[PDB]
Amino acid sequence: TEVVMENVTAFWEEGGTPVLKDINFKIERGQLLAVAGSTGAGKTSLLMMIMGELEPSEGKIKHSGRISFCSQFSWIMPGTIKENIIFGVSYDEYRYRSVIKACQLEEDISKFAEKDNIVLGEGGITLSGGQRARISLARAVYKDADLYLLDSPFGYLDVLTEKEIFESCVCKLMANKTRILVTSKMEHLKKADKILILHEGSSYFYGTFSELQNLQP
Ligand SMILES: Nc1nc2c(ncn2[C@H]2C[C@H](O)[C@@H](COP(=O)(O)OP(=O)(O)OP(=O)(O)O)O2)c(=O)[nH]1
Ligand SMILES: [Mg+2]
Repeated sequence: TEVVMENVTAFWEEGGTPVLKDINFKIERGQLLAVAGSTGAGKTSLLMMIMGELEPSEGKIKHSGRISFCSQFSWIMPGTIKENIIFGVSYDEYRYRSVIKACQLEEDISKFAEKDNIVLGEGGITLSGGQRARISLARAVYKDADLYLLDSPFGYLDVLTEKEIFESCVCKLMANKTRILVTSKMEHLKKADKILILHEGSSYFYGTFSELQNLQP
Protein backbone atom coordinates (compact mmCIF):
# COMPACT_ATOMS: atom_id res chain seq x y z
CA THR A 1 0.00 0.00 0.00
CA GLU A 2 1.21 3.50 -0.85
CA VAL A 3 -1.21 5.61 1.23
CA VAL A 4 -3.42 4.53 4.14
CA MET A 5 -5.67 6.39 6.53
CA GLU A 6 -7.12 4.32 9.37
CA ASN A 7 -9.72 5.83 11.75
CA VAL A 8 -8.22 9.31 11.26
CA THR A 9 -9.65 12.24 13.23
CA ALA A 10 -7.89 15.63 13.21
CA PHE A 11 -8.33 19.21 14.44
CA TRP A 12 -6.97 22.46 13.04
CA GLU A 13 -7.55 24.22 16.38
CA GLU A 14 -7.15 22.42 19.70
CA GLY A 15 -10.61 21.98 21.17
CA GLY A 16 -12.39 23.14 18.02
CA THR A 17 -14.60 20.97 15.87
CA PRO A 18 -12.79 18.12 14.08
CA VAL A 19 -11.91 18.87 10.47
CA LEU A 20 -11.72 15.15 9.62
CA LYS A 21 -13.64 12.43 11.50
CA ASP A 22 -12.93 8.67 11.38
CA ILE A 23 -11.58 8.70 7.82
CA ASN A 24 -10.56 5.39 6.22
CA PHE A 25 -8.99 4.65 2.84
CA LYS A 26 -6.23 2.73 1.11
CA ILE A 27 -4.45 3.45 -2.20
CA GLU A 28 -2.14 0.87 -3.75
CA ARG A 29 0.94 1.96 -5.69
CA GLY A 30 -0.16 3.46 -9.01
CA GLN A 31 -3.84 3.82 -8.17
CA LEU A 32 -6.05 6.90 -8.34
CA LEU A 33 -8.20 8.05 -5.41
CA ALA A 34 -10.89 10.65 -6.12
CA VAL A 35 -11.75 12.87 -3.14
CA ALA A 36 -15.09 14.68 -3.41
CA GLY A 37 -17.38 16.76 -1.20
CA SER A 38 -18.81 20.25 -0.76
CA THR A 39 -16.87 23.35 0.27
CA GLY A 40 -15.42 22.98 3.76
CA ALA A 41 -15.81 19.18 3.72
CA GLY A 42 -12.11 18.74 4.53
CA LYS A 43 -10.60 17.72 1.16
CA THR A 44 -7.61 20.08 1.22
CA SER A 45 -7.15 19.32 4.93
CA LEU A 46 -6.85 15.63 4.03
CA LEU A 47 -4.06 16.50 1.59
CA MET A 48 -2.42 18.65 4.28
CA MET A 49 -2.30 15.65 6.62
CA ILE A 50 -0.55 13.58 3.95
CA MET A 51 1.97 16.41 3.58
CA GLY A 52 2.55 16.48 7.34
CA GLU A 53 1.06 19.90 8.12
CA LEU A 54 -1.82 18.47 10.17
CA GLU A 55 -1.29 15.68 12.64
CA PRO A 56 -3.99 13.15 13.54
CA SER A 57 -5.52 13.13 17.00
CA GLU A 58 -6.82 9.58 16.48
CA GLY A 59 -5.87 6.98 13.91
CA LYS A 60 -2.92 6.03 11.73
CA ILE A 61 -1.50 7.37 8.45
CA LYS A 62 0.91 5.64 6.08
CA HIS A 63 2.70 7.31 3.18
CA SER A 64 6.28 7.23 1.90
CA GLY A 65 8.30 9.10 -0.70
CA ARG A 66 8.33 12.50 -2.26
CA ILE A 67 5.08 14.34 -2.94
CA SER A 68 4.16 16.73 -5.72
CA PHE A 69 1.29 19.02 -4.69
CA CYS A 70 -0.94 21.10 -6.99
CA SER A 71 -2.79 23.80 -5.06
CA GLN A 72 -6.44 24.55 -5.81
CA PHE A 73 -5.25 28.16 -6.22
CA SER A 74 -3.19 28.48 -9.38
CA TRP A 75 -0.03 30.56 -9.18
CA ILE A 76 2.78 31.91 -11.36
CA MET A 77 6.24 33.18 -10.46
CA PRO A 78 8.17 35.69 -12.59
CA GLY A 79 9.93 33.82 -15.37
CA THR A 80 9.26 32.07 -18.63
CA ILE A 81 6.47 29.55 -19.06
CA LYS A 82 9.16 26.86 -19.35
CA GLU A 83 10.78 28.03 -16.10
CA ASN A 84 7.39 28.06 -14.35
CA ILE A 85 6.68 24.46 -15.30
CA ILE A 86 10.18 23.09 -14.70
CA PHE A 87 10.37 25.19 -11.51
CA GLY A 88 13.91 24.28 -10.50
CA VAL A 89 13.71 20.60 -11.54
CA SER A 90 16.29 19.37 -14.05
CA TYR A 91 15.16 19.89 -17.64
CA ASP A 92 14.36 17.18 -20.14
CA GLU A 93 12.92 18.09 -23.54
CA TYR A 94 10.87 14.92 -24.01
CA ARG A 95 9.44 14.99 -20.48
CA TYR A 96 8.62 18.71 -20.70
CA ARG A 97 6.99 18.36 -24.11
CA SER A 98 4.87 15.40 -22.97
CA VAL A 99 3.57 17.40 -19.99
CA ILE A 100 2.86 20.49 -22.12
CA LYS A 101 0.93 18.40 -24.64
CA ALA A 102 -1.01 16.53 -21.95
CA CYS A 103 -2.06 19.88 -20.45
CA GLN A 104 -3.07 21.40 -23.85
CA LEU A 105 -0.46 24.14 -23.38
CA GLU A 106 1.36 23.55 -26.66
CA GLU A 107 -1.47 25.31 -28.52
CA ASP A 108 -1.18 28.31 -26.18
CA ILE A 109 2.62 28.40 -26.43
CA SER A 110 2.70 28.00 -30.23
CA LYS A 111 0.90 31.36 -30.60
CA PHE A 112 3.64 33.42 -28.92
CA ALA A 113 6.62 34.62 -30.95
CA GLU A 114 8.82 33.79 -27.95
CA LYS A 115 7.23 30.30 -27.67
CA ASP A 116 8.30 28.65 -24.35
CA ASN A 117 10.42 31.70 -23.49
CA ILE A 118 7.35 33.94 -23.13
CA VAL A 119 7.73 35.80 -19.81
CA LEU A 120 4.99 35.47 -17.19
CA GLY A 121 4.43 37.18 -13.88
CA GLU A 122 6.35 40.34 -14.80
CA GLY A 123 3.56 42.59 -16.09
CA GLY A 124 3.76 41.54 -19.73
CA ILE A 125 1.42 38.64 -20.43
CA THR A 126 -1.69 38.52 -18.25
CA LEU A 127 -2.84 34.90 -18.33
CA SER A 128 -6.42 33.67 -18.18
CA GLY A 129 -7.55 31.68 -15.16
CA GLY A 130 -7.66 28.54 -17.28
CA GLN A 131 -4.14 29.11 -18.55
CA ARG A 132 -2.82 29.67 -15.04
CA ALA A 133 -4.52 26.48 -13.85
CA ARG A 134 -3.03 24.37 -16.64
CA ILE A 135 0.44 25.83 -16.01
CA SER A 136 0.09 25.06 -12.30
CA LEU A 137 -0.99 21.49 -13.10
CA ALA A 138 1.87 21.04 -15.56
CA ARG A 139 4.32 22.25 -12.90
CA ALA A 140 3.06 19.64 -10.42
CA VAL A 141 3.03 16.86 -13.01
CA TYR A 142 6.52 17.64 -14.32
CA LYS A 143 8.05 17.12 -10.88
CA ASP A 144 9.16 13.53 -10.31
CA ALA A 145 7.45 12.17 -7.21
CA ASP A 146 6.00 9.03 -5.63
CA LEU A 147 2.66 10.63 -4.81
CA TYR A 148 0.74 13.34 -6.69
CA LEU A 149 -1.77 15.40 -4.71
CA LEU A 150 -3.89 17.34 -7.24
CA ASP A 151 -6.26 19.65 -5.35
CA SER A 152 -9.08 20.65 -7.72
CA PRO A 153 -6.60 21.47 -10.52
CA PHE A 154 -9.11 22.14 -13.32
CA GLY A 155 -10.18 25.62 -12.28
CA TYR A 156 -11.61 27.89 -15.00
CA LEU A 157 -11.75 25.11 -17.60
CA ASP A 158 -14.89 24.28 -19.54
CA VAL A 159 -16.24 20.79 -18.97
CA LEU A 160 -14.90 19.32 -22.23
CA THR A 161 -11.38 20.69 -21.76
CA GLU A 162 -11.43 19.38 -18.18
CA LYS A 163 -12.49 15.96 -19.47
CA GLU A 164 -9.77 15.92 -22.12
CA ILE A 165 -6.97 16.89 -19.71
CA PHE A 166 -8.24 14.52 -17.02
CA GLU A 167 -7.87 11.75 -19.61
CA SER A 168 -4.63 12.85 -21.29
CA CYS A 169 -2.77 13.99 -18.16
CA VAL A 170 -4.25 12.27 -15.10
CA CYS A 171 -5.18 8.94 -16.72
CA LYS A 172 -2.71 8.48 -19.58
CA LEU A 173 0.46 10.46 -18.86
CA MET A 174 0.30 9.63 -15.14
CA ALA A 175 -0.98 6.05 -15.55
CA ASN A 176 1.80 4.46 -13.51
CA LYS A 177 1.76 6.95 -10.61
CA THR A 178 -0.03 7.09 -7.29
CA ARG A 179 -2.56 9.94 -7.52
CA ILE A 180 -5.01 11.65 -5.19
CA LEU A 181 -7.29 13.96 -7.14
CA VAL A 182 -9.70 16.29 -5.35
CA THR A 183 -12.59 16.45 -7.81
CA SER A 184 -16.39 16.20 -7.90
CA LYS A 185 -16.94 15.25 -11.56
CA MET A 186 -18.74 12.01 -12.36
CA GLU A 187 -16.30 10.66 -14.95
CA HIS A 188 -13.36 11.20 -12.59
CA LEU A 189 -15.05 9.24 -9.80
CA LYS A 190 -15.99 6.54 -12.31
CA LYS A 191 -12.39 6.14 -13.54
CA ALA A 192 -10.85 6.27 -10.05
CA ASP A 193 -9.78 3.05 -8.33
CA LYS A 194 -11.44 4.33 -5.15
CA ILE A 195 -13.72 7.25 -4.24
CA LEU A 196 -13.85 9.08 -0.91
CA ILE A 197 -16.74 11.53 -0.50
CA LEU A 198 -16.35 13.85 2.50
CA HIS A 199 -19.15 15.78 4.20
CA GLU A 200 -18.37 18.15 7.08
CA GLY A 201 -15.29 16.12 7.95
CA SER A 202 -16.92 12.66 7.86
CA SER A 203 -16.82 9.86 5.28
CA TYR A 204 -20.06 10.24 3.35
CA PHE A 205 -19.08 7.34 1.06
CA TYR A 206 -15.99 5.25 0.51
CA GLY A 207 -15.72 2.55 -2.15
CA THR A 208 -15.98 2.32 -5.92
CA PHE A 209 -18.28 4.04 -8.40
CA SER A 210 -19.62 0.58 -9.28
CA GLU A 211 -20.47 -0.13 -5.63
CA LEU A 212 -22.24 3.22 -5.35
CA GLN A 213 -24.20 2.50 -8.53
CA ASN A 214 -25.34 -0.83 -7.03
CA LEU A 215 -26.93 1.03 -4.10
CA GLN A 216 -29.26 2.66 -6.75
CA PRO A 217 -28.66 5.92 -5.81
N1 LIG B 1 -8.30 26.96 12.16
C1 LIG B 1 -8.13 26.56 10.77
N2 LIG B 1 -9.23 25.99 10.04
C2 LIG B 1 -9.04 25.58 8.61
C3 LIG B 1 -7.84 25.74 7.99
N3 LIG B 1 -7.95 25.30 6.73
C4 LIG B 1 -9.21 24.87 6.56
N4 LIG B 1 -9.88 25.06 7.72
C5 LIG B 1 -11.19 24.77 8.15
C6 LIG B 1 -12.15 25.30 7.39
C7 LIG B 1 -13.17 24.26 7.25
O1 LIG B 1 -14.15 24.36 8.24
C8 LIG B 1 -12.40 22.91 7.46
C9 LIG B 1 -12.14 22.21 6.08
O2 LIG B 1 -11.56 23.16 5.28
P1 LIG B 1 -10.90 22.63 3.87
O3 LIG B 1 -10.11 23.76 3.29
O4 LIG B 1 -10.12 21.40 4.15
O5 LIG B 1 -12.19 22.23 2.98
P2 LIG B 1 -12.23 21.85 1.38
O6 LIG B 1 -10.83 21.77 0.83
O7 LIG B 1 -12.98 20.54 1.30
O8 LIG B 1 -13.09 23.09 0.81
P3 LIG B 1 -13.01 23.71 -0.68
O9 LIG B 1 -13.72 22.81 -1.66
O10 LIG B 1 -11.55 23.84 -1.11
O11 LIG B 1 -13.73 25.02 -0.60
O12 LIG B 1 -11.28 23.20 7.98
C10 LIG B 1 -6.67 26.34 8.77
O13 LIG B 1 -5.56 26.49 8.21
N5 LIG B 1 -6.85 26.73 10.12
MG1 LIG C 1 -9.90 22.90 -0.69
